[PDB]
Amino acid sequence: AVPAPNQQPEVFCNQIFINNEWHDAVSRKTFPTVNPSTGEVICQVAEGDKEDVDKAVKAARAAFQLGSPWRRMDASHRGRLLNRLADLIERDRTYLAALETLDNGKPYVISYLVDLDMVLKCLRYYAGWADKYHGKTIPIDGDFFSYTRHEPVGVCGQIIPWNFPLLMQAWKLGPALATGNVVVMKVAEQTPLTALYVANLIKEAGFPPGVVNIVPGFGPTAGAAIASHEDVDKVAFTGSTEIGRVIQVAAGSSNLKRVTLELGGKSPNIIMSDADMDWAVEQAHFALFFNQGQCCCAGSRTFVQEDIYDEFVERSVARAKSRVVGNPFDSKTEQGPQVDETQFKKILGYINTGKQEGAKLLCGGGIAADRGYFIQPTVFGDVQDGMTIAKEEIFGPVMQILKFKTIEEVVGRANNSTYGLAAAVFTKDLDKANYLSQALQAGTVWVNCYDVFGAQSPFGGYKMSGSGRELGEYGLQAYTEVKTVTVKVPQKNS
Amino acid sequence: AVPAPNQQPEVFCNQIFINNEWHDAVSRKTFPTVNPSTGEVICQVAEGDKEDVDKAVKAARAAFQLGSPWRRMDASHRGRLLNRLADLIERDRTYLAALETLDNGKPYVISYLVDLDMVLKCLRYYAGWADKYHGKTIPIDGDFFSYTRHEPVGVCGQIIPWNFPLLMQAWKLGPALATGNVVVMKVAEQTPLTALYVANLIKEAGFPPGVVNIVPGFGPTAGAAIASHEDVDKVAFTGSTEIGRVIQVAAGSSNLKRVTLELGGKSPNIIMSDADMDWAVEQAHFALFFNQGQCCCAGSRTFVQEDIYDEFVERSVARAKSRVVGNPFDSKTEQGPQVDETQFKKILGYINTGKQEGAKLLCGGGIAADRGYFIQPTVFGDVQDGMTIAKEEIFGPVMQILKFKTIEEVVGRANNSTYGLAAAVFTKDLDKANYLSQALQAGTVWVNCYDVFGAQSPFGGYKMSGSGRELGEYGLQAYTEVKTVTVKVPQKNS
Amino acid sequence: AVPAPNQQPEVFCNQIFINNEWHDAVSRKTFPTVNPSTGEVICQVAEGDKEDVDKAVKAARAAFQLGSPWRRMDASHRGRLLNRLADLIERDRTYLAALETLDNGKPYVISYLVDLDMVLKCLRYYAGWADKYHGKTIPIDGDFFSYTRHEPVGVCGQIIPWNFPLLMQAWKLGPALATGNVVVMKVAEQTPLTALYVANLIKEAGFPPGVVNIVPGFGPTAGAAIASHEDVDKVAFTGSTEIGRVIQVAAGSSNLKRVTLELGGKSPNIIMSDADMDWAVEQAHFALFFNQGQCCCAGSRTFVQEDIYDEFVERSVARAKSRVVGNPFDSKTEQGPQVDETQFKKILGYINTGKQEGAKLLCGGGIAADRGYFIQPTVFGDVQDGMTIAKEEIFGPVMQILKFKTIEEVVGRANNSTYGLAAAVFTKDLDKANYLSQALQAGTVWVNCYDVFGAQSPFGGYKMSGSGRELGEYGLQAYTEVKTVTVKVPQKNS
Amino acid sequence: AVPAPNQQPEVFCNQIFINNEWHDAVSRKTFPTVNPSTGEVICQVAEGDKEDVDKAVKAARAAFQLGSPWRRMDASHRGRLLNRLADLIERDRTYLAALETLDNGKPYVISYLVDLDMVLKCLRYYAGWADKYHGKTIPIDGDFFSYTRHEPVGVCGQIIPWNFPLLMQAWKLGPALATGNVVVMKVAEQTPLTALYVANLIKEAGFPPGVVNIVPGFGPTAGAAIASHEDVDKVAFTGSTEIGRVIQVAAGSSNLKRVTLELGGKSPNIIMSDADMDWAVEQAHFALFFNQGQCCCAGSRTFVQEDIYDEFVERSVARAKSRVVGNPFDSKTEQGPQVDETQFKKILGYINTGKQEGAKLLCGGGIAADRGYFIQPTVFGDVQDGMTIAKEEIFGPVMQILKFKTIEEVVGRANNSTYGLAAAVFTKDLDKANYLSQALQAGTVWVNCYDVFGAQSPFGGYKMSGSGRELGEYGLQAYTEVKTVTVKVPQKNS
Ligand SMILES: NC(=O)C1=CN([C@@H]2O[C@H](COP(=O)(O)OP(=O)(O)OC[C@H]3O[C@@H](n4cnc5c(N)ncnc54)[C@H](O)[C@@H]3O)[C@@H](O)[C@H]2O)C=CC1
Ligand SMILES: [Mg+2]
Ligand SMILES: [Mg+2]
Ligand SMILES: [Mg+2]
Ligand SMILES: [Mg+2]
Ligand code: NA
Ligand code: NA
Ligand code: NA
Ligand code: NA
Repeated sequence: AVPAPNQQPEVFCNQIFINNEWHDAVSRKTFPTVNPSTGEVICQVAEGDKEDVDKAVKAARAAFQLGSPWRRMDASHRGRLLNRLADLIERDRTYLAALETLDNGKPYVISYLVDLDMVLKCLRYYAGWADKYHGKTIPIDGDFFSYTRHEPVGVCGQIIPWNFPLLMQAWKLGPALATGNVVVMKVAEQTPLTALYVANLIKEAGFPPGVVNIVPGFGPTAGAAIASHEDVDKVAFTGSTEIGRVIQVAAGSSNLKRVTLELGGKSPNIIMSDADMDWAVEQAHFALFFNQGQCCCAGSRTFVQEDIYDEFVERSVARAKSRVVGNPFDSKTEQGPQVDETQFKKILGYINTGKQEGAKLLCGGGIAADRGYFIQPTVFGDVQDGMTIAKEEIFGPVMQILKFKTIEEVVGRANNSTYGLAAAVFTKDLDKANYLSQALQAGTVWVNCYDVFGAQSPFGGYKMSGSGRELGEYGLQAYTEVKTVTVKVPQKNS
Repeated sequence: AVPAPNQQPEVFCNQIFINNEWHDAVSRKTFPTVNPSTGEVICQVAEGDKEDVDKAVKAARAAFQLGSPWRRMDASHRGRLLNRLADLIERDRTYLAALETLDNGKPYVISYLVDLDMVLKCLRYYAGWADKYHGKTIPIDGDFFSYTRHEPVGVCGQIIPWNFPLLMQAWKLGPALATGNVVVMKVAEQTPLTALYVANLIKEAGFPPGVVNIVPGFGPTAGAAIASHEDVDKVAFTGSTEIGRVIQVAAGSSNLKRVTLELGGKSPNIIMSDADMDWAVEQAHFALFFNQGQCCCAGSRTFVQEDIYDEFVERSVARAKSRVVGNPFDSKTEQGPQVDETQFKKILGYINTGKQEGAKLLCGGGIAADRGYFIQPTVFGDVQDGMTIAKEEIFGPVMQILKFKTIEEVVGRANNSTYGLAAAVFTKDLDKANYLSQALQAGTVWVNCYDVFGAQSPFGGYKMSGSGRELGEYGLQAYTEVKTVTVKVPQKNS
Repeated sequence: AVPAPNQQPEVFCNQIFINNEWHDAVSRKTFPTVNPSTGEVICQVAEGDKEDVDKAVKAARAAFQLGSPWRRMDASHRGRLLNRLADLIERDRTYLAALETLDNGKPYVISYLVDLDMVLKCLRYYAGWADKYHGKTIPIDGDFFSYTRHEPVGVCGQIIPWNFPLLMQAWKLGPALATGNVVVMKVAEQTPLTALYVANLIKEAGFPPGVVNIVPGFGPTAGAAIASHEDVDKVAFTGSTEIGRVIQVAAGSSNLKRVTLELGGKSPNIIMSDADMDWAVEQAHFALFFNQGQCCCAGSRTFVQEDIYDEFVERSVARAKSRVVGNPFDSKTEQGPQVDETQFKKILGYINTGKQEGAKLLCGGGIAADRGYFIQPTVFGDVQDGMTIAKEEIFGPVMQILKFKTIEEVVGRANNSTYGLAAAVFTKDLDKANYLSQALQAGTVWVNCYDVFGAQSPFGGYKMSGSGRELGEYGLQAYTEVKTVTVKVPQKNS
Repeated sequence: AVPAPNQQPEVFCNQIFINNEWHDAVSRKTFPTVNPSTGEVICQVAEGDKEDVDKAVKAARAAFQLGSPWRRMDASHRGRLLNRLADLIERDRTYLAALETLDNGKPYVISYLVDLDMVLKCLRYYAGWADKYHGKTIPIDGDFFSYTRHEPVGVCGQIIPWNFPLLMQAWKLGPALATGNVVVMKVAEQTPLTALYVANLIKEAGFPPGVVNIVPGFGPTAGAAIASHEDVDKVAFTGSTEIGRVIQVAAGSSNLKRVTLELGGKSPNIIMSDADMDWAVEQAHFALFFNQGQCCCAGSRTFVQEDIYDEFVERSVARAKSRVVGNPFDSKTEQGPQVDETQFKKILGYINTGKQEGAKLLCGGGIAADRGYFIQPTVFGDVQDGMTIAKEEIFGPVMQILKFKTIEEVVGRANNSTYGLAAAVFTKDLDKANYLSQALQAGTVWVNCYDVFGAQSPFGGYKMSGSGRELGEYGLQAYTEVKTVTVKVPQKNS
């Protein structure tokens, strides 16, 4: 029961947000944001650069000064504001979902029912954390009273991707604001619209000036300025593994700012012989094709047991063929276009590489429409570990199906990767599910399900998939600076 | 690697332990402790009563006074002391195990490899908690600094049973001492020897006088004196449901002392049709016959699915018949005698009741030896829920086997009880295990195993099986008195 | 900033609330609720009894059944509902404040600014806890996977007093609902109106029927029925020490339900010679006279160091004489009438007692008005520890000022009591504050302030002032039933 | 009481420790370790390089493989091993202390009473944590069972300094092993002896081969090899800010391994006018001169209020002049030599800079002996914020005394630094203590004391003094990898 969308929502925000005010780039330059479904320019957006980031960092630092409104505000009140923001986002839920679909390309139905719902749930979850992340009173040796204060890390720089514009912003702002930090956010050049509007709601909610500053623009410019800035205390990044390296190096070369990364992946989805066929097939399909295949934890390595391989592949091909591709604003559309031309060509390149390396193309493999960046749901069979499409993150509607024999075998092959963001296991057997979930080297292991996110459960990667965790209580750790206070007392007693 | 047992160890301790000194009862009266395997008197033991308890409490209260050695002692040092106690208990391991078997009746091998090992692991586990149960610093509203202090509850009265003399003593002392409390322990009249010897080790370990006081005696006298004492801050009890009511009533009638109970049970052991036959049989046998069936969490209700009922019963009867009953000091003995004549007659009474109520006697059902309190491994088939032997805790080697058809059926029948201490589920199916583990109303739900205790995991019951939890981190809660300190500050900041 | 009150608010709810519906007592009996300011009957209210309690318990038990809307509901949604209730209460804030003052007698300004504000903050705080009270995954020994489930305790019976009707209801519902429990609340016969209206808001908020049931009536009847009920899993009570004993005894004599108590006190307020005089005097006054002296943690023992005694007393007498007593609906009124005739007589009795035992009457000591139950702000000087007015809780506007010399002395005198709910220390010295905060045996120790309650900070008493803690994270413990699930795994690995 | 030391202890270990075996450098090269008291070479030590590091990493990785003795070992047993290692270090306490003094230069009395005691306390503290760092069971939305596994981060590369050879090793091993990780440690070229002997004790303790690997050698070679290694999962470093940057960049350039740093500092020690003169002076002296001034948290900026400045300086000078310098093995020696020639010259250079920039030399300022690296206790008065000695970490016996007027002023001046390791406040006033401890931007704030370390309390720096925290429960975070397991269930219930 989704409300009828406005297939052409008006844009009210397209500038740089600093101190609750809208500013044009110091250079007065602007960059175009394109609708991936048409290829046409939606509107111009202020191209923030280093000079702009410097204005944002100063605003943030000022808002973080001891004695300031944001610093003196009750922890509970910080929770009140987060809930207020969530309320305002829900009020403009219909509009934001449409604007999200317009700039990202994802189906409006999914934007409304999934993205916006998770955004609301994330902000409201962390709202409750605002006055509960307690410090500790420590029974240290000697005549002393020792305790820890959980203080805000400070000026936090947050660089987010384009796959989940609104959700990524919520995942970042939620924990940062709940812990009393200030933010300088750098949204993706491909999807800056929705984030900018939320900035308007952040002001409306009552958040003090400088607490949240958003600087739209390119990565090598605005993004790098934040990562290398001398007054940024912490940086959180979500994107490619390549840029993650640049971020951590920039942090080490600058002021040694704290860093947390959420990189890509090549998550394995293991389907045992005793799995519920119909369920496993549908979930495997969702596991990879969700959000145009543009998901960090996408099940891009579908391992299927030999005895059920053939039937599984058959059912998967059928499901992939019936997957409706088209205008994201039409309720029947299951898959919209890719985010941009760059990703569009990169995905086609991977498909071409899959053909060249001996992967058996089962369906799709080409452009789905003349206008826009639409790609057909592609499925590759008989994929081998050594193949490129089996190692590199495609980030598109390209499924890889591999065959295995033993449970010991699949573990080693699944773990044979530089990534380790997520993993899945489909089976009815207790011991098998427990053996695999423990053995698999991944941040999140789903059993008989996939892409099950909850603001209560932490999400992060192993190995080169990133470091640190987001969501849940763990999501507060990276946004907290621990201070130990040890006081001399006349005589310590238990 | 079980050392040769001294089949008649020397008794060095048989008096009341107060202020690290041995005292006779104020009345000079004594009571005999009997060897269950022979029925002969081992030795006399001081019969502590109210006046003796009053002395112990005063000693405890004094050792708990602010500024005393026990109160000023560093938390970490409290851990060192618990570790020292452990080492001393291990030094005299062989002796303790033998003395345990002599007074209790349980097999020497079991006392050594099971009971004493667990005792060591319990004290060592809690030793590590001594300086880790932190308080909190709370981000309260307004210009204040609020924090909590986790202080000792105070004088702790601990009344334990006879089924696991040494282990029950450790389960109580470990958390109590780790949190800096003082103890006035009332051991079972049937098995006071081993506990009294440990008191010697406690003194040798370096623990300040008054910190741990042991008063051997009867329940209506010494036990009630503790539960009704006006200066006892908290009381922990383990035994029958009947006395548990008396304890709670006494606490409410006296000074409203904090209370935690670990009562009996009629724990169900559910064997699904897809379970590992051999494993389930051996575990179900162990689940009920362990420690002469004198276990609080004994699986006295063995639910078996109809499709595998016949075979399971057959195998169970065979195992029950092969269970070696005899002298506990003999390496071949698997089942020793019952703790005493009262229990001996009570068990036989239940067996006679099982026969009169229509339960099918498959094997055993009578006295296993002329001398001592030995009973044959009895197994009843086609047991119905309404049967006495299916509702009341027998606490003996009397197995009950019930048949069921559906999973929804077994859950309802398993939960239909005033008890809820523990339960078990044997199956290879993931969903079945998860369904039953969540639906069963019990403190502990074992999956494909039984009687799996770990100092790391909490143990306690639902409904009338008790309140509160022992073992694990949870075991510290009842021994902690929380104090909030809210201080006015010049200006509160995050 | 306080909206003009409706001095004669309309009563819309006066029956028994069960399954989201209003019912008359099965006996059809009703009892009058009196306005303490005029002594006139406000209206009649359904007199609930045992049969009515049975109906409520059955409704709550049904709503708690596995698979019910309340049990299946997402933890996050539980928080959503609590947040909704809070919003509804704030909407009807002006109304509830007036109704609270009408039935209780406390100043309308206080009802609006303090009571209702604290109610909103309590419900909102606990709303955030709904999906954050995590269980644990334990690294148990052997090849096992052990974890704990934090399940609801079940059918919770809550008996609240009359000194803070709305607030006491929130302190009870907040933690109970946040943890998924069901409630059968028995409000005070003197102040049932506000709680009943809130029940209307509970239904409006969307809470499933049976989740919260309110039964207005007397103690020996309705209250006892809850405490003795065989199907009530836990009971929380707040009131007199005498009734607290009856409650714990009833629990032990019935089904061994879990019990937490919040009783009275004789809280000591220590004023050191180096304290801020003007601040200590005003705070010492507030500490005692707040809410007509009807506060559990009222500073009924004001200890003042000799060197500043005379000046402190002189200023305290002046402040007490300037305390405006009168119509609680008038903005100038500081002190309204006592809750009822019974309390009125009880306080007058204590005042006479103080005069008879040698306490020096410095001001007041008699009836403040002809109509209603108004008593003059009374101050006793040169009070000694042995005097009855120094040991027993008066619960009225009667201040006791005692003199002391050293800090070691005052600690001993302040701790020499069967009560230990709260205490305070007024001093500028760091060491003195830490020495006293540690030494005082009280649940809450305020430093340079008093009556500072925060939903984030736990509240409860030591000794006979109660057991267990309310508010903060600790407030969730008593409403949680811990379940351990130990699963056998193929091979356990770190 | 201190046992008579062997001024010339025998060296038993001087090679590379891998797989519990001693290996020579692959290149067969060795480096000399010098006795700072005489300048003479103690012995040659295997100069480990990249090739030796690779051998170590592979050994650790192998020992970390699923199903290995280290991975399958019960968490409780891991604590048993740490406790055992601690018992062995205590047995060889006298020897270790002597060898520590011989290689480092610190007084034997200090090494025995301070360093070794803290080492024993650190390892025993973490020993208790081994089986207590629980994961969580999360009440996520929908029909799912979500929980987190707290697994070991993996192969941990640890690089430690020379100021506290044994203690630094303990601070690293304790948390790493308690959580089940494997270590590749690179000790300081200046102090490799004691660490290597401990490795021998690690083997004797029963630790599996490959669990702990120690590779002695230089920084740019062995240290850089660990930081840039492709198979090292996490790196912990303690040393200069300069190398900290190198380590962070090396980690980002390689496999994006998790990084935590503990760098230098310019810790401010604020003495208010109301402080206890005698105590403040003695503590300020200790704050800076401890361990030859070679302490990361050394109070290198002594802020003293003008009203007491003159008297404070006078007393400090007298104390510095009386500080006995000489043979570290002599019981009367308070200050030994500096670690090496490099530091010796560096400190002498800073002293020269202090004179050049206008700082008032009050005492010392030159070489204290003809043989060895001894420096006279130097004190500079009237130091200004802009002076080099007031900004850069000297790491020697050079004290800086600065004068201030107001508390607001000292807060700003104290926080005006790129460092933020620790700070201290000396005052008798409660408000000032709380105001400053909250305002000071430092990882550890001491009140009326200094250098109070406790294994229970976290230690780490703000800003450029490092990231993350060591000691206490927080010290376990960096050595844990969080995995979320979300299982689909039939029907979720609270
Ligand atoms: N983990 C994830 O969910 C995401 C993964 N990716 C992966 O990365 C591939 C390429 O897509 P991109 O848009 O280029 O991802 P990216 O990691 O390069 O860019 C993402 C964010 O980082 C910013 N950025 C770019 N260069 C930067 C720099 N030098 N310093 C600081 N920030 C910088 C971008 O402007 C955007 O805000 C995708 O095909 C997919 O494989 C992309 C987005 C998200
Ligand atoms: Mg890029
Ligand atoms: Mg009995
Ligand atoms: Mg009454
Ligand atoms: Mg260097
Ligand atoms: Na776009
Ligand atoms: Na006996
Ligand atoms: Na009334
Ligand atoms: Na050296």
